[PDB]
Amino acid sequence: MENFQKVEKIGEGTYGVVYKARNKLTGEVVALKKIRTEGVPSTAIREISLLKELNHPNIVKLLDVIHTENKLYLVFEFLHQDLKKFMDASALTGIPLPLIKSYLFQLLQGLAFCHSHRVLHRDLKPQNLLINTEGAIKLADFGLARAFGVPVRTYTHEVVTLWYRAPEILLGCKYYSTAVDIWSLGCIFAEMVTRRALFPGDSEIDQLFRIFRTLGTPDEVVWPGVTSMPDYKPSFPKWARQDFSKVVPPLDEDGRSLLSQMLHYDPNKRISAKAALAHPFFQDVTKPVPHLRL
Ligand SMILES: NC(=O)c1cc([N+](=O)[O-])ccc1NCc1cnccn1
Repeated sequence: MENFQKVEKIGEGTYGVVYKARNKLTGEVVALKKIRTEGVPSTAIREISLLKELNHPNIVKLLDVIHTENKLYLVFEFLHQDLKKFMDASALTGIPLPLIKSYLFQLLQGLAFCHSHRVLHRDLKPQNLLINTEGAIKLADFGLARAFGVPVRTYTHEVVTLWYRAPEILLGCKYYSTAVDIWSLGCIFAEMVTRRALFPGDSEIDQLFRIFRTLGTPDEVVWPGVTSMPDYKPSFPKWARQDFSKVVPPLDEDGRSLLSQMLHYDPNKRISAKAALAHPFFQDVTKPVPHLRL
């Protein structure tokens, strides 16, 4: 607002416009998000305010929540680049495996923390993962979807991606669990490895069928209860599961094994962030410094 001098528009998120701004008094540089209408659910403000206590090194810190004139501003710690941008910039040679592994490991520590505190992200995607020059990666917008809701776009005609959405969400399950975040992270993990989105659906049904075409159409054997879900249709085509080795080549067996557990259809069989941290894939994990051009 007036306490903050806008440095520039960082973009227009799935909620509202985001600016890079400097606190005229503290000199701190932050990310200011103008939340989209006419009242601001008091329930929403309490939820959001709880998130200010959710502090972890791999979680973008929510510094302040400012409610004024039906407008809600969220002040976040600022990071210079997101993983989507970094992946595009690394498309020619790919992100080195030690760095992919470091990033996956840090993201899982972040999820483990939020999940132990009963906070869900629900909308993880590369653009929501921020990185810095120190080799750190952080989860942005944790808990906002719950304090608010699931968008059809953003706030003003903007196609929200479904590429990282768990199948239980696509099948209409009303109660999501921490498992939805593990699914999204597995999709991101695969994308870092192959340099191409795993399931780039362009509609809810195309998203679902792209998943089915790769992991096989789910049935009662692999996913007890699936045929009774809200949007499940007996008319869904029946595709056979594809060999995992064809999915994320040339990822090694440790990596393929972890990814397979992160992409289990049954949310109850899907690996937790905590258990994933103990997976043999992280046996030689390290913290490399990325080459970022800011
Ligand atoms: N907290 C942030 O720093 C940040 C916030 C949003 N957002 O709320 O939509 C988007 C990108 C961000 N950083 C990455 C970034 C910042 N400036 C230029 C390029 N990338």
